[PDB]
Amino acid sequence: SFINYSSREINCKIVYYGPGLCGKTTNLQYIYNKTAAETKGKLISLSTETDRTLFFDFLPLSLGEIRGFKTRFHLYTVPGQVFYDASRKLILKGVDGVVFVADSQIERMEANMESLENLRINLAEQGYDLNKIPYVIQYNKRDLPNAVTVEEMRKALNHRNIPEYQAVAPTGVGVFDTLKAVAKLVLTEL
Ligand SMILES: Nc1nc2c(ncn2[C@@H]2O[C@H](COP(=O)(O)OP(=O)(O)OP(O)(O)=S)[C@@H](O)[C@H]2O)c(=O)[nH]1
Ligand SMILES: [Mg+2]
Repeated sequence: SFINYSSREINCKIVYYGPGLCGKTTNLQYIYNKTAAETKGKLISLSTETDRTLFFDFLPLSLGEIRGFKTRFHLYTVPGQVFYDASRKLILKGVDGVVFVADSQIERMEANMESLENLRINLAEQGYDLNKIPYVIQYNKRDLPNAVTVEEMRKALNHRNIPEYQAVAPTGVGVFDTLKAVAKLVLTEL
């Protein structure tokens, strides 16, 4: 994290982790679209010609005030696709909370597994334990006809019972509720 007693502001880093085309940038775009122009910064998206995230998406939220503190939440999304691992692992610099965006398509349940595993590897290499970090999981793409059932998707991705939220990113369903969950967890009085 980062406290600023003299400035009276709190800064936290949240990272959306997930395989390719699983909806991280979509989460952030929807968030930016429905946030008052007063409490949000510009949405930066280091993307390629194809619209896939090339380094990261970054979105600040000058959100409300804690016990008088300013509170600023820094949303990040990684490149996700496999061959950008080099860059992906960099986004977890001073990560304070994680959101795992799982693609609920059946074809990409394997890639979901691989991406969660890459997540654990990269956090450990960064000096973080996935079970120790505040982290939430999202089951994106709940609008598809053959989207894997929520239960059978938890069995494969959520053995430890961390908060799960079903979402349809483009529409925004589940998006802000996911962000709220991650934020409430990140706010550590411990
Ligand atoms: N069917 C369905 N498609 C979705 C949903 N959310 C996002 N998509 C689509 O999937 C594609 C991937 O979205 P995108 O936002 O680029 O994912 P990403 O995680 O940022 O992809 P990357 O950065 O790892 S490469 C987009 O074309 C988007 O429209 C959803 O909830 N349901
Ligand atoms: Mg993206």
